[PDB]
Parts: sequence; structure tokens; C-alpha cells
Amino acid sequence: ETITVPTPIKQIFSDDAFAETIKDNLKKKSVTDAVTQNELNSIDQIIANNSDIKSVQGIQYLPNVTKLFLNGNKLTDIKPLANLKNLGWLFLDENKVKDLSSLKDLKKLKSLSLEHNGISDINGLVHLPQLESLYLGNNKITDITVLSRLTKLDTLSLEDNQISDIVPLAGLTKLQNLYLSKNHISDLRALAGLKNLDVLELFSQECLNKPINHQSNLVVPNTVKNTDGSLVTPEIISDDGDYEKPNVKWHLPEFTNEVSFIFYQPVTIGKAKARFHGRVTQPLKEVYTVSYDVDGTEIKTKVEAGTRITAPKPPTKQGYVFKGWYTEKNGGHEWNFNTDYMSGNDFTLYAVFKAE
Repeated sequence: ETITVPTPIKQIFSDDAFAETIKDNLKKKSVTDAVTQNELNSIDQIIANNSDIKSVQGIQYLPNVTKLFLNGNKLTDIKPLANLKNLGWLFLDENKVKDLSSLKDLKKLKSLSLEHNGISDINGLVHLPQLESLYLGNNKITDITVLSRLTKLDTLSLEDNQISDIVPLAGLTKLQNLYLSKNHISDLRALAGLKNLDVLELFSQECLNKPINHQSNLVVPNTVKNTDGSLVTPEIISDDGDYEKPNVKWHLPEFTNEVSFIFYQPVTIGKAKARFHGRVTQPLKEVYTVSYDVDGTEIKTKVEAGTRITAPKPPTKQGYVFKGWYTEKNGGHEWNFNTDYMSGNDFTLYAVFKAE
């Protein structure tokens, strides 16, 4: 990771776009110009955003680089950064850097920006407990458990991800600037202790409940909670629904496959004011009953409309053989459970037996 003779820039920096970056940084005339290690040692900062860089191979020869601005390139591989011991600021927004293993030994890193990288797994950040600012907006993150270790952060952006569980933030009392808009957050209790906040964003949450069956009268708990656990009164409820704390209530005489409610709450945490607002969506399943009649009385099964019915364990009667389930007692046709999926209405099937 050192040169000992004068060496052309392009021999070290194999990506032509990055070779041009170094040429301009060192005020050389051509990427073929020879440089010395003394010259490489003089590089403290590289600004090369939107520079069409695919690889930073060769950066390993720059031991003193402290600030690297590489937003809006084509990077996928940060292995060349792994031994840049003095790196303090690293900006990689709008790349395709998903593998974070090579950050492990960057123990002087203070600011890290990885927005718009398609990242889901941030567990590699466990190795950077000294971080002071971290920008992860516009990714695919759901699990922020690792952030409970980042107790030096004063600035954290997680906006535009898929986070519902913010409990890992609860002990991060150094936080001053926290961006959480456009996630799946319904419960602010985790934030109650963040008394040093100056800036807080909680806009535009989208929360999805697990599906339940449609019924004529539905009662769904309001799960939207303020920092003290008090429930946020809905701002508007779909489908003529009503609020009766602690529940949202609907009368749904016709099937519909979802209902929802919107919430809005001005929030104060620490010194920060924010507007916590969003939607809770409740998917509804269309479910009907198959009645299985055996000699004039029935067992019953609920099945979602349009889906496959699994036949019941068949009835047994000594001296008879079960034949099948028919749409009439003494007529109709035999139901085929492999091919005839659930009807959009309740119906009865009749057990038919035959002689041994």
C-alpha cells in the first residue's frame, strides 16, 4: 500500500474516472503523470460526487485521507477503504454499497452517509460505536437493533425505510437531530427519554395490521400511541367508522377488503416539535361457511372466498363406504376439492355413502 518510485496515476487508480479525480486533486496535467508516495500522502480530502466512478481501487495508497465525498457514483465494493485508518467523514449516498464488512476497522469515522443504497442489513454498524452522525434515509431497513450501541450519535436519519420497532433508540439520549418520516411507526413510547432533541421529523407513517375477517360490525383497537402511551385520536376514519376510545368501530354491511384510519398528533419531545401523522390500514378477508351435512345435521368450516377448500376428515359408518360430498342430499354433483375453490357465499354439501 505504498509506492517507492515515481508511478503513473493510472497505474495505481485503475478506474479511469477515479484516476481523473486524483489527477485533478493533485493538480497534475494527465493521468499518465508520475506521482510519488509523498504526493499521495498529501491527500487529506477527496470530493468526487457524481463522477461516474465504479471502483476506488488505488485509494489504499492514500493513508492520510480523512474526508471522502463519493455520492452519486456506481460503487458496490468498499474493500479498498478498509485500512484508511484516519477516515473521519464518508459520504456514499446514491451508490449500491450493501456489504458493510469493510467499515469494521474505521475506528475514527465520525460521519457516515449511506442513503439510497438499497440497504437492508445494518448489523455491520456494530463496529462503529464512536459514530456521531449517521444517514440511512431511503433504504430497505426494518431492523435497527444495532443502533442501541451507537451512544455517541447526535444526528440520525432513518427516513423512508420500513421501520416499525424504534425501541432500539430509547437509550440514545445524545440525539439532537432525528429523522423518522416515511416509516411504519405507530408507537412513540421509545422516544420519551430523548430530552436533548432539537429537530424531529415523524411525518407520513404507513402502518399495516395483520388481516382479520370481515364482519358486519368490526371493532379494532387503536394502536397509535404518543410518547407517554396515550392513544392518538383518529383524525378521520374510513367507511363511516367511529371512534370510541380505545377502539375504532365500523359497520360494514357489504364486504370490503380493507378499512383504515388516519391520525395526526403535534408532538413535543425534548426541545423539538414534530407532526406525527399517518395511516393505519386494516386488511379484511372475505370469509364464508361450508356446512357439511351428515344425515340432516352439520359441521361447519370457515373458508376465504376464492381459495382452496381442504376436504374434512371423511365420515365413517360401519357397513358403508363414504362416496363423496354432493351439492344435494340425493342429487346435484360431487364437489371436487382439488379444482372447485370456495364460493363467494355460504353453502351446504351433503355426505353420500355407498354399499361395501
